[PDB]
Amino acid sequence: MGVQVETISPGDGRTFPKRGQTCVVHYTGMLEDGKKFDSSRDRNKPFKFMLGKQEVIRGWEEGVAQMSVGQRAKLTISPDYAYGATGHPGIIPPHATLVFDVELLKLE
Repeated sequence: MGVQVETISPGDGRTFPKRGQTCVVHYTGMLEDGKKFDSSRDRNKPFKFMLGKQEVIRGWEEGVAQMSVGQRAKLTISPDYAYGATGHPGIIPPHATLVFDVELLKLE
């Protein structure tokens, strides 16, 4: 599968990220069992990336683009849209489905 987007709290419902814009997010990343492996919130610094530059996993590129500014949403991302068969040594196991809690704070 690809990425599933499930709403947590609504955004403005009008402003969606376009290619080339910088997305400013807080996020928490968990394995399928629920284990947290990464979180911008624990660092108390929002994470920024530019849509369309493949700075993030494909599930983020296609999933965050479906969110409106101010929305919090749950992205469930299959391995093909994530770290794949390889995963990430000691962080993300092979063939892992990941769950991201993502809040799109603003676009720059």
